[PDB]
Amino acid sequence: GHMKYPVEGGGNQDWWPNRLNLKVLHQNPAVADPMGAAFDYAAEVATIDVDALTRDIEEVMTTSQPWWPADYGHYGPLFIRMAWHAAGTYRIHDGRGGAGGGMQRFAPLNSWPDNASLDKARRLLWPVKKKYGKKLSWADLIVFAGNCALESMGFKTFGFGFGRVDQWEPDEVYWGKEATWLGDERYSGKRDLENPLAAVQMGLIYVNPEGPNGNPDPMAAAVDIRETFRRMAMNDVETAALIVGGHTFGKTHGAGPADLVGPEPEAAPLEQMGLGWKSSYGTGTGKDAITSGIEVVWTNTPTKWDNSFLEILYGYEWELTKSPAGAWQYTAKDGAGAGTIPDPFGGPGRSPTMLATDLSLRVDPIYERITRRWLEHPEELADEFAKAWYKLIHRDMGPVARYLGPLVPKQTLLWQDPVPAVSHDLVGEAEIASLKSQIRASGLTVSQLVSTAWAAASSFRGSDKRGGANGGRIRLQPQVGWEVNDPDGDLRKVIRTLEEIQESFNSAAPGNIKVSFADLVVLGGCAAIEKAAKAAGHNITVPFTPGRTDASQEQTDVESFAVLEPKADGFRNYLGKGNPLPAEYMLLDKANLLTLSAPEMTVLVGGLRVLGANYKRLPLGVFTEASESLTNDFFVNLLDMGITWEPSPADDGTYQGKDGSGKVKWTGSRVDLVFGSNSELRALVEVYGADDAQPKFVQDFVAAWDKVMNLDRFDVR
Amino acid sequence: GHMKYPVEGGGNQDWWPNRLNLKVLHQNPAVADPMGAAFDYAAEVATIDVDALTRDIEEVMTTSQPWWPADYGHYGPLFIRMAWHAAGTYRIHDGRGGAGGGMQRFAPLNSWPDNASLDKARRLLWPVKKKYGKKLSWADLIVFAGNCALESMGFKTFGFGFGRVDQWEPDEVYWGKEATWLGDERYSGKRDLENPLAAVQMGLIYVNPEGPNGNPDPMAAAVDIRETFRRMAMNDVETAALIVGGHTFGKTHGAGPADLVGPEPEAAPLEQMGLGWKSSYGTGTGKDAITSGIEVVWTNTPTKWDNSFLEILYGYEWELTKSPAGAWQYTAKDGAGAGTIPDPFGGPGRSPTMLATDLSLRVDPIYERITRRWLEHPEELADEFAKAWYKLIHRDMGPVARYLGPLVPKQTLLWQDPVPAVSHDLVGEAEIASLKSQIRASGLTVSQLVSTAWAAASSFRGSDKRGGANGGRIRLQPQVGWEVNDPDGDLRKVIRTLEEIQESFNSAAPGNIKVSFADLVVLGGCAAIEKAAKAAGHNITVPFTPGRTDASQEQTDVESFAVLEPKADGFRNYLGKGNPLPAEYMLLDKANLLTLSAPEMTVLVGGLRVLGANYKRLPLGVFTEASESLTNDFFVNLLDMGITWEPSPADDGTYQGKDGSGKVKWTGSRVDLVFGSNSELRALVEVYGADDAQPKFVQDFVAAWDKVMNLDRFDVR
Ligand code: HEM
Ligand code: HEM
Ligand code: NA
Ligand code: NA
Repeated sequence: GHMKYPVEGGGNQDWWPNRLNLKVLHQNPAVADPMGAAFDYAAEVATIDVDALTRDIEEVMTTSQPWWPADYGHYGPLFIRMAWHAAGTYRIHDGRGGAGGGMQRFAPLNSWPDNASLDKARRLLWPVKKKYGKKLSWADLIVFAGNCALESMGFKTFGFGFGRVDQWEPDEVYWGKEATWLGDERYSGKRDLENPLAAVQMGLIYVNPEGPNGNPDPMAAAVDIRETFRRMAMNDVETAALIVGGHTFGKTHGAGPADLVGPEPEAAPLEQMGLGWKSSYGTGTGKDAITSGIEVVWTNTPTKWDNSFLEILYGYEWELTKSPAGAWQYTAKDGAGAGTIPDPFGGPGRSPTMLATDLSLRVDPIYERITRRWLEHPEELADEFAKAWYKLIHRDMGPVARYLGPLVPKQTLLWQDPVPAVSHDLVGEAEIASLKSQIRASGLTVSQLVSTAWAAASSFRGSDKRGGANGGRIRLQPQVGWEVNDPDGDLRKVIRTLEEIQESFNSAAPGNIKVSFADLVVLGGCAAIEKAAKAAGHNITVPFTPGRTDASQEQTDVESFAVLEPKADGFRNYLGKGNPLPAEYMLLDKANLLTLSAPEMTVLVGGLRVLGANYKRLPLGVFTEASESLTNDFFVNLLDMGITWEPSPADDGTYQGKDGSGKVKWTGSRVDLVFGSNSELRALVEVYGADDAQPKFVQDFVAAWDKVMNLDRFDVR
Repeated sequence: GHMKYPVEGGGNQDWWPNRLNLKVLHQNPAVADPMGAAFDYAAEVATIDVDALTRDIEEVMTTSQPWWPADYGHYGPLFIRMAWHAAGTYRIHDGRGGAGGGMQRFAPLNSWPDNASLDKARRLLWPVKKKYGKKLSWADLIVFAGNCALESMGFKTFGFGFGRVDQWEPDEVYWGKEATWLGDERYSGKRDLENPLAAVQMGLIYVNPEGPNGNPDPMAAAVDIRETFRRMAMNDVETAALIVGGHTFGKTHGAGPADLVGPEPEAAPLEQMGLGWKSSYGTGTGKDAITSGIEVVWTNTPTKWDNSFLEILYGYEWELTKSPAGAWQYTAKDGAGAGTIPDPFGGPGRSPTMLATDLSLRVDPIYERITRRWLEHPEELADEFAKAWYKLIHRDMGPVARYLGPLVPKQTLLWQDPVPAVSHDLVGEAEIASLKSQIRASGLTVSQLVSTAWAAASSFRGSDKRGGANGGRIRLQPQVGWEVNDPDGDLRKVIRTLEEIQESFNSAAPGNIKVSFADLVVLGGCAAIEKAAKAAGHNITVPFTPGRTDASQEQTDVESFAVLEPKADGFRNYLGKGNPLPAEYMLLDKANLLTLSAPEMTVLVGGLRVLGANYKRLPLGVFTEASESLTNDFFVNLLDMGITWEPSPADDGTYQGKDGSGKVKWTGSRVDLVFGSNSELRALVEVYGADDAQPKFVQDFVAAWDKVMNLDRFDVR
């Protein structure tokens, strides 16, 4: 190899290829954002005329452009696919992907083989973006264009929430390790898909439309469809509803040989102005378009909602055939239905066709029972598709407080992890001071109160904005039993004690003030930090914002919450089994999901160690002589050249720190020592370990702690 | 190949290896910075107690630590090498490197082979960092410890300025293409060293101490010494003084086989706490130390300043021998001077020894005249070494306003590109208004005024902070003759007219107010921009900070300024010959040197195009019908899918943009079209090209313009 200039991507990872990349903690830096620090998308979206916007998108949909002529004179179905692909990268394992950042317009997603032609689709929406400007994000517009397409073609949707803020550089996400587009190095066993991945090959949305590994066996395709859609949060009813709903519209494109299609947009020359897949087959567009290489028109009304998809699926028998580009697809046997399927540019009629993955809906016995019913009950298909589409387009939006504008329906939905509305007045200063005292007199320790509040709050992830302390779900399944949370039972003592305090305060309170369990979990941590800070010679106040409410078990989907269980949390020195990478990488990944900067991660780790937040109160990294005192001791001792560190002879992922006596003075994990070893982290440690640093550390610690407590608090911002 | 998690370095660069890397415009992002937003290092260090600092460094220097015992009981010489290496990465071609940012403490420099053992040196200084905290940067401390070491051992320095601001992530710099440490792929012709490099091998500071590619020929080593030092701004006298003054102290380290030395710091395990090169030879340290693998002690007084180096160099005859580790060095012939050189830990005395590169100073005939003169007149050496050492450790400091504290000498130095002190009252609001009017009435066009101001101001580079509009050098050599500034002599007309306005203003002025030519150059741009924005319907005031002064030609080192000449300036659509990369890369590189973000670079390109700032007023990228009007037409037209772009038939770096008829409506360069093609830049173009975006564009353009006009204005910060 050769090293490149930095402007062509050269840097330190070339010389140390497996090095920790702290850039995941400064994604989307403010200086790359053109809008400026006062920009307030919620205030701008509030201003939009949604009816006019809807009419502007209908005009785009029926006005054919000569650089990509509209099949059947309507871009609606292309826009449904656009919207479906935008939301269709979502994965449950880490909550990454999905439409909430408009990441389809950036690398790598803008150039995935499965997003071929979406470069033209998005481009078609520039006239609408141009007219609304800062009032409308690309993120909102891409999925709103699909929703408007559904409605303009006869399908009434359940609603729509605006509010996705545009970003200015791509979210960098692990999409798999294959270095060849459409490569597959992600299966083992009989058919176990590598976590956290939710598609079958690199650069596909879910499955291969010619069947697993290009082999068109619809039964085997079904296995893939069911698993990838599960990992995108869809069950069997949702998955069938979505496939039938989508393929009610439009057509594939495979008019000619794919080797006449040129490079994807990130690799295409400048004069293409950000478009890719430039084709030399015929005109390269429209009648001659090549996108997937399959050539299927599913229904006899590609620009109308009706039940034709299932009528065709079940009204014909099917046989394998090949598309003009050499892909497997299915056609009706016996020459049936000849001429019945309309051409997108006024050519002659054609025969019924289907994808291998569409036959899956008839071959797989579970999907077969679901879709056979819809054959006779289209009203149920319509109901299921409206619910699954809404979920699809909003799955990564987070708490319903964030959904903006006039089309949000009011019905609660279990998948939104709903919390109750506030029903009483909220605690004010006096009531908060009082409850801080009760908590401090309750016999719960600093370590118990801080660990419990951290376990509640740090369950949030900023990818899909699920989790956090609102809801009080630490006392419900499954969080109440997660290993990191409740190692040996002590969690239930804390829960019971805080419940006793809620009960007494609520029995006696001023008027109509009541406090939730969820709020006391957080308030106990804050009170404990005030106590630890005193212990250390600081009179401080830890901010606290009331307003959390208490969800019930029935409002808490246990299976859905399973993906939020930490398998690693370096903030508590917890490392479970099954992580993809060593502990220091998992720490940064955890810090990234909590939206923490590197300074924020650093102070939190140092403060939580000395407060006793560790899992099972282990002494790893607890570099202090003081009990329950909030000092910068972690930083000071980490930097002390008087300590000689070595891996423990147990080979148990721990290290021993010996003083000059040769006595083991401290012990630590990889997560602990990385702050002393990594040159950029150790630079931060040196800020907090200096002699003048103690007030700064407390201030920064409290701010970072307050951030984590408020992560899910979109109800009050 | 395999794709990696982002936390392990994975990203879009893996799929498109040569993609333009926009991360070079958001380096050292605020979110990675642990210090306050209000944090002002200059304010902090300005209050430091320098005498106390000096005493504390002196105590570190004479207190041996067990994990790296001090040679001769004094770490001074090690610290001198440390400071010399911190400053010694500097290079004139781009101004990158040098000690100004404390980059030695981060990758890759902390792990360069030439920087072996300075991991320990920097670690020795943590007690001082700890004590002074935010009042003392690592960047200042590393070079200040070298300066104190010199004074501690009897050499009076010229002075010292504090104020180097710590950074939190490494500067990412092109250090060469070699992908092996000590690799050499950087020579062509007879011995032409690749620009912008200033070292003979990857990971060396300047030259190979065993001679060119390890051949210990002193005469040929002298060719490399002279050229690498020249590329670090040092002539023959300065180079000889630096080498002699440096090797007056301390010793090399090569006690044992180098294959017993473990991985460099960035590759070492966690338990070494950021140290590297752990050695299993004997104790690994002190008397068994292994750093370069050479074992040379130059003088009989390694912890004292005197004329021993040159007395030894000239008082013996030398013959080639091998160190314990097998490296080439020189030792006195015929057993002369046996036992005269003291051991670092009290062992037996040893014989005189020199590096091949030290013999260069005696064998090369230029150096021999210089150094024989110093053998005979040693007080001349002390004066040249003071001057040269001061220059070395301050070369990248920028304007002398940045130098802070009580050690800063008063004397003016040519290499500081000095400007006169302000000597009259400055123009205030009324005078600034009146001059704007007189400039707009002078007959000079908007294009001429914007071009001239841009030329003067955009010569600043934020690497070594040289250049900028202060000094009025646009009218002196060499700036007045640079091809990009003055293609066909139109600059001189502007200059004459602005001098006429200066002289008539000053001879009429109220009171003691006078204005400089340098201010009028910038003020003229500002007035042209107000005029152009009014033509487009905006009434805006362009900010303007007076106080630049006018240097004379005698105060302007013509050769030193040669390196500031642009060979590319995309903001003017100028591409000279000889650039290392295609024009869009050179554009972002110029933006990085201007300290611009991606939004700022974007608005400036689009504004400058329509203002007529292009070199030779070519129409490339001038996507407007209006003359001299500050509109957002660049962005609107770039996004016009009614234009079809193709490389021009002449293979000449340009494109033709044809409209519906097939007539050529626009032409543009690679720099113009990258904004339409690159997915991240096109996002920004889409902000500024929306129907609502004209006011925001004018405002952001004006703020970006102001930024560039004030780049070198450290006198008001
Ligand atoms: C097992 C899951 C799925 C598979 C294998 C699949 C496969 C495909 C393929 C290969 C294409 C053709 C692309 C081209 O050549 O132009 C296509 C188009 C389309 N997909 Fe699906 N799809 C799936 C699910 C969905 C879902 C869930 C939706 C929406 C809810 C959807 C909506 C569409 C639409 C409307 C089109 C037509 C696009 C146009 O008319 O230009 N698909 N799909
Ligand atoms: C042609 C240029 C130079 C070459 C090839 C060179 C080479 C070397 C080498 C190989 C070492 C041994 C490192 C080790 O094994 O510990 C060394 C040490 C040293 N260098 Fe030079 N050097 C050069 C210029 C300079 C300059 C300009 C200075 C300061 C102004 C300097 C100051 C020192 C000092 C003080 C030491 C001794 C460090 C100690 O005692 O630990 N050198 N140099
Ligand atoms: Na239909
Ligand atoms: Na000496």
